[PDB]
Amino acid sequence: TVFEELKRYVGWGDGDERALRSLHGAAAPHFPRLAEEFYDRILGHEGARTALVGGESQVGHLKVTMIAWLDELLGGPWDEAYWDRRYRIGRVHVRIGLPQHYMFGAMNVHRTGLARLAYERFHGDPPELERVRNALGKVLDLELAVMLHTYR
Amino acid sequence: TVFEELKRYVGWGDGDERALRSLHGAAAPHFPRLAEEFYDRILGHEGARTALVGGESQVGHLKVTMIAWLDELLGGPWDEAYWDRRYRIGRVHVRIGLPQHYMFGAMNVHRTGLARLAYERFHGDPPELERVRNALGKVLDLELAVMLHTYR
Ligand code: HEM
Ligand code: HEM
Ligand SMILES: [C-]#N
Ligand SMILES: [C-]#N
Ligand SMILES: [Cl-]
Repeated sequence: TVFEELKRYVGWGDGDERALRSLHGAAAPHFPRLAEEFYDRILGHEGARTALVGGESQVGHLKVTMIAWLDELLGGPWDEAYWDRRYRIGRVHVRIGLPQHYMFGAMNVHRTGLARLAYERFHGDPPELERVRNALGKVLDLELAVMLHTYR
Repeated sequence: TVFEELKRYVGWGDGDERALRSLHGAAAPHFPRLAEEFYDRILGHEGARTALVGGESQVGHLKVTMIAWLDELLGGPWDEAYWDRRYRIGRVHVRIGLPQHYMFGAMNVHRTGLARLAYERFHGDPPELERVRNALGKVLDLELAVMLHTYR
């Protein structure tokens, strides 16, 4: 019952779902750049770069799937079907033997870029920036929770 | 070496340490409120609440160590001794049999309250808010990384 238990813990509601869909509007034009920053960080890092051995075409294909990951992250819905898909995504990284600690590093790159886009779009309406900032934190902490469940 | 590999991944530097120290002075007066918010979430959650059956003194003592936990989070330093203390804290929770996913729910409560406090203090200086918000996301993500290393 992991996503169900944590939605309750963090106070997930319709309000968070609206806020993320508002953020999708602002962020989606920038998904290619966020994917770019994400693989740049992996390819810049001595330990993490050893996970990516398929070459020039592999990063191109992973950028395509990361763009779709982002699009689902912000657009939803965030029902059982969505979270079961996130479980399988966790298991993929488990099966390639990626060390779990890299998942927190990688999610931090998305967290930082997405927090920046949110500020840039919503700073003029502080109460909507707060709703959007709060939802973003929740969805990213639940993604980490679900992906790290698969490592157990 | 979770802390050291991951610190390079997220770009942890002297500037993150300065941003968090700057927030400390603003946020410290609110640590009692944050601690209250943290415990009220545990007590309102059907699964998590059963870990607090040691009475009003158990909750009172946990509040004290949580205010110390927050003071260290934002005050530092973030050295080998710090991160060793964080491993030990992680192990406490493994030892008492707390489901690992609750660590993500609980951390989200602090992330939400601390992100509001950073905005409140730094929103008249958007480049400083940027540094503080980035440092806060990093430190919480590293904390989760170390905590969940202990659950392996
Ligand atoms: C926020 C963190 C991450 C997310 C959201 C993420 C997401 C994804 C997604 C959606 C897929 C496609 C799975 C499928 O085919 O359906 C995937 C595959 C993959 N990811 Fe990640 N990933 C993350 C972290 C990492 C990291 C840190 C690395 C390496 C440093 C990595 C390397 C890979 C590789 C190599 C594959 C392909 C595996 C294979 O097909 O053999 N990922 N990831
Ligand atoms: C961000 C998440 C959390 C942090 C930072 C945190 C921090 C701490 C700290 C610093 C201690 C003190 C260890 C010591 O006395 O040396 C502790 C103990 C404890 N925590 Fe947490 N904690 C978290 C999540 C949780 C959750 C979700 C629960 C329960 C639902 C919980 C229940 C406890 C209990 C029962 C103890 C005391 C165990 C004993 O009697 O020895 N904590 N925590
Ligand atoms: C992972 N791409
Ligand atoms: C745990 N307090
Ligand atoms: Cl903000």
